[PDB]
Amino acid sequence: NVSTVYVPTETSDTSLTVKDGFQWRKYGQKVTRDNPSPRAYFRCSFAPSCPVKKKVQRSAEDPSLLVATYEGTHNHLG
DNA sequence: CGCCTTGACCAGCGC
DNA sequence: GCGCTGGTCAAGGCG
Ligand SMILES: [Zn+2]
Repeated sequence: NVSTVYVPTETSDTSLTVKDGFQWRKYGQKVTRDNPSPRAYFRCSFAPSCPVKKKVQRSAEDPSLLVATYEGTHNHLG
């Protein structure tokens, strides 16, 4: 259902942008008590017809990876 | 227009 | 009840 994706990214790209075939609207960004890097919160470009939610944050275990986390599935292709 | 920012809002969950 | 934590709002700008 809610999948997870680890993406190698240079540590200078601090945008937390993960290209994944969809476009997204950013609705927040917060630091969490276990990772001193920010977590970005997105929703699908097809919201609210689409329920997919998105989180991107740099892995605390491997700083060379971003972690992208999704919730739900789309109803489109674009 | 629409997206990003950022601090404020929230609620729920463990005591 | 209550402090904490992540998740979300919604206002102020800006390409
Ligand atoms: Zn979608």
